[PDB]
Amino acid sequence: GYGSWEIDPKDLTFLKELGTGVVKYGKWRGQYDVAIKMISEDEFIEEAKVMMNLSHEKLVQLYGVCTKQIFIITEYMANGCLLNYLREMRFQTQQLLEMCKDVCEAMEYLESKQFLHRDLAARNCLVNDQGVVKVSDFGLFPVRWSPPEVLMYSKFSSKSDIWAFGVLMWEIYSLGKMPYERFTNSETAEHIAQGLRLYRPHLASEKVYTIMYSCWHEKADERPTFKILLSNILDVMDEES
Ligand SMILES: CCN(CC)CCOc1ccc(Nc2ncc3c(n2)N(C)C(=O)N(c2c(Cl)cccc2Cl)C3)cc1
Repeated sequence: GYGSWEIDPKDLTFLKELGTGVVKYGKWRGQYDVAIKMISEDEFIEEAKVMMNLSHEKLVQLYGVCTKQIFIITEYMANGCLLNYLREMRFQTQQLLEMCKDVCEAMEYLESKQFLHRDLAARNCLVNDQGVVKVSDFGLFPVRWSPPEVLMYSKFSSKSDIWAFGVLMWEIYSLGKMPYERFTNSETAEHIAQGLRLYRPHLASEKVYTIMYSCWHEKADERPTFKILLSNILDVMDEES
């Protein structure tokens, strides 16, 4: 059994579909808003197993599982996917830096647990009713979010998550543009190897750009940690607001 994590499926209500395994918005005993994912069987629940051990205010929180019946239940993020939010909802630049901080806090927590996300991007973040951004899909090819050492020989590390985070900052400040918008994946990989980097979005100040750009150092060892990035973001937040 999963102890405290076991949820009686009969306490759930189903209110609307969020996506299609299949994900629905609902309630638990009419008390909590929840998101409910429905479904191989064994690898489906591995997501929840990962989430049982990770808990943070800026990380999508597991609420429980239904395995005797198969459901995964989490907190509900009313404003949906961050990528859609950036393209569809409406920002002053200080709200954008806040979104970056939200994600940075989640990633600093993951870093402190020596856990690698491997697919950090705006598509894999969610937004709650208050506009708080949380990292999602962490319990589960993203060429445009990958450093040269990943593209060339699958060298995954804390520093490949750092690279992806810089690209996510770029997504936020560009209001959800696809990175390297005029290139294919193949061309992007080629250009990354040649030292090409994403341009500074108009909404990003030079200080903000320095932060995202620091994530893209050719040498992995020369990229900052999430702890350093968090300190940089806070400093800029204090200086610009
Ligand atoms: C075009 C889309 N359209 C819908 C008609 C607009 C609205 O779309 C929305 C609206 C609200 C949400 N909110 C939302 N909250 C929590 C989770 C979640 N979505 N998804 C998709 C999961 O897989 N979760 C999750 C995870 Cl990450 C792991 C394990 C279990 C779950 Cl439920 C948790 C997401 C999308």
